[PDB]
Amino acid sequence: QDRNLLYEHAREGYSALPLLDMESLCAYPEDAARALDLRKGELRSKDLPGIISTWQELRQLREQIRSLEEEKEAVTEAVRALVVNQDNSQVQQDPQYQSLRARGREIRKQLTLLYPKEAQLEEQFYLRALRLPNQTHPDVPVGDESQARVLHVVGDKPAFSFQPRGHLEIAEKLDIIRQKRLSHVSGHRSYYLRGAGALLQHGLVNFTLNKLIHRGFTPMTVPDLLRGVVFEGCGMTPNAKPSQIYNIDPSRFEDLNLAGTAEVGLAGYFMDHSVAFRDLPIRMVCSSTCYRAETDTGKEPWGLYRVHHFTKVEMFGVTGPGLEQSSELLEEFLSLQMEILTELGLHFRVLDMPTQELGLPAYRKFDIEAWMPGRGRFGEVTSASNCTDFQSRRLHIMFQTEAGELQFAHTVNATGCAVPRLLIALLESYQQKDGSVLVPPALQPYLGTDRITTPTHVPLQYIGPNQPQ
Amino acid sequence: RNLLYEHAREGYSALPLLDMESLCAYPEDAARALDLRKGELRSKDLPGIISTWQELRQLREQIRSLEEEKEAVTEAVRALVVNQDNSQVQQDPQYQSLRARGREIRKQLTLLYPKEAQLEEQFYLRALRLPNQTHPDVPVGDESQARVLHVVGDKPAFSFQPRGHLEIAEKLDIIRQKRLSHVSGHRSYYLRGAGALLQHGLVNFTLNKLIHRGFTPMTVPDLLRGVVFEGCGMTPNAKPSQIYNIDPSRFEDLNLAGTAEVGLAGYFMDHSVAFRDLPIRMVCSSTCYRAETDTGPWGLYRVHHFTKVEMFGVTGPGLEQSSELLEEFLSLQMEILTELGLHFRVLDMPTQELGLPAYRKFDIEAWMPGRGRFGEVTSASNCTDFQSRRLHIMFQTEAGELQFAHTVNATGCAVPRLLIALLESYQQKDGSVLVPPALQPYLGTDRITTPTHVPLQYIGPNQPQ
Ligand SMILES: Nc1ncnc2c1ncn2[C@@H]1O[C@H](COP(=O)(O)OC(=O)[C@@H](N)CO)[C@@H](O)[C@H]1O
Ligand SMILES: Nc1ncnc2c1ncn2[C@@H]1O[C@H](COP(=O)(O)OC(=O)[C@@H](N)CO)[C@@H](O)[C@H]1O
Repeated sequence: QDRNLLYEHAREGYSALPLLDMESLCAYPEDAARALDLRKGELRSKDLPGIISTWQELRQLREQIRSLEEEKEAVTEAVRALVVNQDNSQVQQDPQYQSLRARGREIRKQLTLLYPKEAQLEEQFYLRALRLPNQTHPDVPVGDESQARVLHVVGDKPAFSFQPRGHLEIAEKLDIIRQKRLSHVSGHRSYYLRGAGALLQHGLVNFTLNKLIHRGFTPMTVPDLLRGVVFEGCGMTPNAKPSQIYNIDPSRFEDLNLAGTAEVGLAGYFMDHSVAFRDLPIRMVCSSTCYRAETDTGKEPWGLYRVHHFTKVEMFGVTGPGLEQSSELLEEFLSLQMEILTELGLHFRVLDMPTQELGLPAYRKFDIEAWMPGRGRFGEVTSASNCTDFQSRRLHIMFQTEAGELQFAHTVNATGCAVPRLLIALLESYQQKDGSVLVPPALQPYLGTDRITTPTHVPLQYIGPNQPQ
Repeated sequence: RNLLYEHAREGYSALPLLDMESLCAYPEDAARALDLRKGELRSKDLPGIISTWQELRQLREQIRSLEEEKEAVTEAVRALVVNQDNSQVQQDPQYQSLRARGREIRKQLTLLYPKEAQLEEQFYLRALRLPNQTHPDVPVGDESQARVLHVVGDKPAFSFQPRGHLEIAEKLDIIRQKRLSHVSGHRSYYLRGAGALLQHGLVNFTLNKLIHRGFTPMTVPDLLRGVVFEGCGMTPNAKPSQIYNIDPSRFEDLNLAGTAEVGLAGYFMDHSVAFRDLPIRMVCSSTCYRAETDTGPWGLYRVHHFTKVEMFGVTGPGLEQSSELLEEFLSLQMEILTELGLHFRVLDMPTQELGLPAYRKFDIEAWMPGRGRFGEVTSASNCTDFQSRRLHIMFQTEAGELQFAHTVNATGCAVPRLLIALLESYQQKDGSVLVPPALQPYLGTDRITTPTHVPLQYIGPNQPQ
């Protein structure tokens, strides 16, 4: 179905309709069309005129409706004013019986038709307008992913005296990651972390949480299962065709979906509420389990590069009246990501993402790719996006001055630490010839050792039927 | 259909190996034990189950005899042809007699094979619904018959009427549940500030303690196939299931676990561990999801999502080992709750409250002043070989033979109700909440007070103004 969750949500009266800045769009349609085309998303410049026109038609329809409503209360007076005036038996057939009372039922007849038309026009507008992307920062590089601009390169490739191995091989030998023999247990791409592997995840998560909490971020825990409206509000797609979002059985539980990032739950917390101006900027940090269907995306059958479940610590910000505040907060979040990766001793590159890779909600987006020796490639480990007022206008995330005046806040989100790919980068960058893996000083307090070595336990032995004999 | 049987039908694993010889040997003891649990099956069902099993063994013997006779016939034919050395052997009365019996045998087998598959399924579909054995000392009866084994601490004294955790938390803005119906649904919540620090602290305090006591930390998938749940003694298909399943029309056989116990069992499934490593002690922190359709609207006592650190064990050749491990897990739970400064009581759960997989089950209830009663905060169960026989969780003996291991599970710390007990036990008259020394390193304070931020204000259309 093409039913928009934000619109349906509003239709039921659960929240108000999203408040889009049509004044700006109608004032500068040419600029909007050009930026729209450069994103190469669903909607293109050819679609804009129709969207603007539907909005304009709706505005006039509402003007016509109001006009007819006011006129009805004017005709109701042509009768009310005549209940104690010549109301013997004259009014029942006076010259003002027809033409001044028959035009009262004609108005009712019209309004009964216009109200439904208004609803139809309104849905027509939102179904399309809500698929329009956010504006684009003037400095965003134009083009596909390959056009990303390298802003910083930190460190250099680790040098080995042997061919670096992949993280899965390294981990299986140390029995800290397991993916084999799980198709009928937990499915493809699923995995278990054991011993030092689990300690590595706990260490990464706690190192990151500790750092951010110490830096003034408010810790939060959010629901993992959320209604589709929240995803739509964030600029995600609960159900495009192959959808990245897992949904709970609709025949058993109504509208429940697993989030692919704590960003969803965090946005849901602020939905329909206002924060105090004095508290801006609001900085929050949240660790949660993320779920992603990963359909039609990169083929990564083995290894932790594109898994269905993983833990991620998320940074989320709600700020000021405008761009200066949100742009600065994005810069702050990025600097924190760089600090985390630098302290982990990883080689990485910071990228200014191009127009076709911003998505729908992003105005500006900075990603960081970490060098992964075994994979032999730079791989994205974090993303940071300034969504300006795209999410706030859809989910009504406001800020309030001391006086009570409400304005749309801006929202910013950024990866604090996504475990899977950091495990890849760490295991592959710190691997030793003998198969052991050195532990970065920053994580040693969590690992209780400076080197991960072969375990004492005997690895599990498969005793099932599906084996050669 | 039974997920365990289907799983085997597809050849993904062998069929569960139930201890029928023990059952058939002492059907009377099993009969009374079954009735005392007052579960699905009762004494009036054992005779049928035992009969089907016997009919199945006989059918298999009959099939074996026929398959063996078929070979004997084929050999008699080969020997006849070689012995007669004639171009017209087909016309020999004996040759035709053997060939006829050969075709008859094959016909009879075409009848027995389908019957065998049928009986086998009928047996498992019913036999798999039988509970584990029951420990001799288990108290008989319903929950009211739970036996108090020990009590630790004393009820806190207040100079005022203790308030409930939600009121306390909303005032401090550390828990939110209001206006979430269309965001995350009923019985969902957010923890903020000190509230989130409390969860972080509880989880880390428990994880650190257990890791330092020798438990191997683990991370498990949260989405698993139905077979693993069934193997643990849970019910993904009991119509009103407490297990959330991913939309079947989009993704096949994927379910959210209500405890890391499921994933941990899935790890050992179809594998064998070395005897020298027993007992295997693992600890795992995971997000748990429970539909709680049966019953429950406000408060954290019964929610749909929560974080829980789980203890899981795989041990020795028999009962002595699994029993001692359960005791070990219980003692650890008591240490954790005592160090958090909570008042609690240990219970030996009764026959009707063991469920299907448990042989022995100890629960701990913590005093919750605001609630005005004790509430279960942990459970610990010895499942002996109930899960292992269903998921083939083995161990290799000294001699080098495979035997079914025993599994044990226990709550390390379940956050929701611990928050209730902590908030309600340490609340102060002015609304602040004192922090237990053990949790102070994680909270950075000895007292949780009113937050600095201005609480969020609802600005939606559904309000008077
Ligand atoms: N299938 C998968 N397997 C392994 N790692 C994956 C993954 N999908 C995403 N990630 C990791 O999570 C980080 C997040 O995602 P993005 O989805 O880019 O950001 C957001 O979610 C924003 N809320 C900021 O974090 C990525 O940069 C990547 O390292
Ligand atoms: N809906 C809910 N809301 C809040 N807390 C809940 C809950 N369902 C269960 N719990 C908490 O998690 C612990 C777990 O469960 P049980 O299901 O008893 O055990 C097992 O799972 C075994 N694997 C041992 O932990 C319980 O003792 C209880 O404190």
